[PDB]
Amino acid sequence: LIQSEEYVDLTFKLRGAPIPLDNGYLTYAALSRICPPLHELKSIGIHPIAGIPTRNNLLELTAQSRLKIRIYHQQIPLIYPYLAGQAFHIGQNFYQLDIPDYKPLISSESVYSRLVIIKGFQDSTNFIEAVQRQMDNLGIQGKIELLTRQDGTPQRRQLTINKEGKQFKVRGFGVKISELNPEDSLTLQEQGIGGKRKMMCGIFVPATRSKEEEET
RNA sequence: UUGCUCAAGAGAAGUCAUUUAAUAAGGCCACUGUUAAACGUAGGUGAGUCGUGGCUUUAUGCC
Repeated sequence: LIQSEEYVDLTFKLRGAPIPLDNGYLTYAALSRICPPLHELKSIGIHPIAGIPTRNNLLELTAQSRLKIRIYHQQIPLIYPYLAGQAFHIGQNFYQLDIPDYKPLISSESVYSRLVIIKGFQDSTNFIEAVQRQMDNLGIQGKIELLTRQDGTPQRRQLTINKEGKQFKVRGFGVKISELNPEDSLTLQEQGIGGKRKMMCGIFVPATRSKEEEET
């Protein structure tokens, strides 16, 4: 019920060819090529693209699919002229961005993260204690829950970094966090958890997305 | 047993051979969608895969 200040969500309407579901490095590299200043930013995160799943491991862009960027509101003039109205290419297809819209950062009792990556922690217990430690670093109190598939197993996801010729394997979990109160909820949403925040992972969304991801 | 009782109009046959509905034609010439305005002030979101790889002190984050 509290709208966070100093942090907004720059949302660009996204359209183009069907896109891989594990975009990650693809989208980040395309934006970096379009926007050189995006590489050197620190407290910025890119939202997972919202669109229905298509065949293979691809993702199809809808009219409701939009590229959303979480950024300090004073740092917008550093990336706005490079992104607003410009076009970026993923592979061989051209994708166009229009004038973005600003969305305030709303507080929620229960927040959700698609994907949390912590270096060197692969098992569930070590991952959970690592996220507890990360909460302790930023002073947030809450209960950690892990998203589960239809079988109840904790969910794992993989991030593919195609740096140079070799391709890289970086993996993490998808958590659901509640019992946060609005102030700490906003603090967690702005700061995020884990690493690879610009890498389409580590950011937090309300728990409606948590249930939606739990569906499929 | 009925002006009745019985009682095949039956056998066979190509409507055939040949013929351009053809020669010619502009839906054409003309048209302003003219003229005027303070944004005043308050309407929201749909979804994967599975056991360390180049930097960085394990840390913890970058590619």
